[PDB]
Amino acid sequence: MNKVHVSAVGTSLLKNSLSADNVKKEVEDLGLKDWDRLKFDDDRQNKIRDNFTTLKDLLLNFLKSKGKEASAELDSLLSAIEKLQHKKEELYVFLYTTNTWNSKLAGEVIKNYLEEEGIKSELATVKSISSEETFHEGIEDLFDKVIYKILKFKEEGKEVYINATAGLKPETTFLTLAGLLAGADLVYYKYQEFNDVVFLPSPPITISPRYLEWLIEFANYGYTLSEKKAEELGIPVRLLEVRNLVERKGEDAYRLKDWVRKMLGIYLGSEF
Amino acid sequence: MNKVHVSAVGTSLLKNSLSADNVKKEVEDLGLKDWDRLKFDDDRQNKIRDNFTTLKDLLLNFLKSKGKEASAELDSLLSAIEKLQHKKEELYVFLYTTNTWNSKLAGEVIKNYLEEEGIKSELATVKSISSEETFHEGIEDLFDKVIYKILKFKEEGKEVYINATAGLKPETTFLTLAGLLAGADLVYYKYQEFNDVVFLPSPPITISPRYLEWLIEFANYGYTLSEKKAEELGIPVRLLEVRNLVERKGEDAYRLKDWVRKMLGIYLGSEFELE
Repeated sequence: MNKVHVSAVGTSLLKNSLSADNVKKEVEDLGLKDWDRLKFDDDRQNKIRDNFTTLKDLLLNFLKSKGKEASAELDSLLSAIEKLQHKKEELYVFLYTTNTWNSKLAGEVIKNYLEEEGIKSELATVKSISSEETFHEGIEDLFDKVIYKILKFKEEGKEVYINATAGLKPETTFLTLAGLLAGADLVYYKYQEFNDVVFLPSPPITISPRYLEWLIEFANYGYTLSEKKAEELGIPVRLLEVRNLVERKGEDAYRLKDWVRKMLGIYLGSEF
Repeated sequence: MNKVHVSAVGTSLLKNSLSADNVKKEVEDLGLKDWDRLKFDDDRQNKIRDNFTTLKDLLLNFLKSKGKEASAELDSLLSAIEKLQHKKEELYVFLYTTNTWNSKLAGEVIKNYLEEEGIKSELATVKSISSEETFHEGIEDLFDKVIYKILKFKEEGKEVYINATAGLKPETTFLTLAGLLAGADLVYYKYQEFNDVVFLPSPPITISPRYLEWLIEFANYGYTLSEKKAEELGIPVRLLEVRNLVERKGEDAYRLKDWVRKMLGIYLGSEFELE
């Protein structure tokens, strides 16, 4: 399985499944009417947890009946595998989703469906982003659970394709940037609007060398610098601050931002 | 105006404006019920064109009544300006949108609103993407009208902030990547359900040195290379083909793909092919 497709999982399957009578009745009876938009800590998440196996079977049968188009993930994945001429034996699909019951439900069903079509896959889960405060931990978790994995598949010699169709814009833009810095080969997207897969312009990128050097410098001195030290090292902290790379935590001090630390520790080395 | 915000313009304003009964009536009477979803060549585009002044005033007053939240563009822009503490005197907002009447209508209204708030701004138009064929020309046009503009603002010593809130996912992902390659300073995003904008991790990026060198090499040899020649230059054409950077032309040759040449214009200058 030298060809990895990476895809977020959203809840489009949950929403589209409501067009089957048996699914609608079941969801209605369990009190799960807006199950595609539950918040992470809505109590109705527990109804999904409590009924997980039965809901999984129910969605799998719907999906078998109605075909790939019920899930934006399966639609784009199978179209792109078709366009790229990837054979089943050579494919591994890496899905990720928030660690919430409604998303895990859709992800597990997609994973099962791919497996019955003879495609190996896995489902990673990541922290919910539900606020500005949780945005940051969410990004760190995407590095840890997704970007790092991309990096490792590249070291194994695999080709990595990023399916940018599913997922909220800010998580997909992160996946695209950090995924390409991790060495992914190609980003693709399926428009519903004209039922075709396109390749987004996705050149191999790296961190600007001058900036990489300034960043590693911070890492050498703990993760903070005085302004005097920055100046002496010829580091324009003003510019790093504008680019959101450092923060002014100090009296005359600059600290490297957490996401930047996580990113260095993920990419160029795994030390301090 | 040393602080530039770049934003796409979509038709969320058109959709949300139908919440006001006076707007709904007016639009309904003109037969413009689905005006937020018109295709580029729908005949109803002309009704928008023909009633432009009227519709513009109507949306501008709706916005005046009901506030910024009716446009995802205005909501995210003004939230970000506020969190960033950018002063009116130092701001310039660069909007872009498809060259269609419904989108130009939203863009013009947004532009006017910003100008009444004392923020100078501009609206560029780009080609519609309506098919696989037009996807590629669409991308080239975004390079020409937007990415190259980012490059120019950077050369003038301005700061560039990319508002990733509005726009279709595929085009904003391109804008974010190529925008950063062009030197943009920060990308930001307003989640609908939050009141605050977030800053997307926007590390300074360049095209990999290794790949820049290989790609420029194609340009020295008339943009095509045989495998034999590529190998002698140490250029792994099968890997470039997987990365969609080259296409196989005939039995034994590889041509640098057109999109890559646009992107090389970031480093070589937009017109480099003419010298």
